[PDB]
Amino acid sequence: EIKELLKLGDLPTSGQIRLYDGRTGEQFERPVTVGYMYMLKLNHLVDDK
DNA sequence: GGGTATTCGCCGCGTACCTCTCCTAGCCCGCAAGTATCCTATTCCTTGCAGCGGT
Repeated sequence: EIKELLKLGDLPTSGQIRLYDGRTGEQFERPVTVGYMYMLKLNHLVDDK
């Protein structure tokens, strides 16, 4: 069902797309994985240490 | 006495850092505050003794 939902949108079903480096501007081979992840900022700051 | 087994009691169990809270109990005696009470006046009445005109 993840594959089906992905294909509902026009995204590549494999889950991995092809990026481009920022500095050089040339392509990464080996298509990489990109998505959306939920992240939290834990209560261990640097300025309290 | 003596070689042995069984029990008793002491010794020991990682490093560094960050955050928070809490730290004696009970009696006693001076003492401030607040209060109910006691003495202090005024107005009426009916006595008891000293002056006092009068003769």
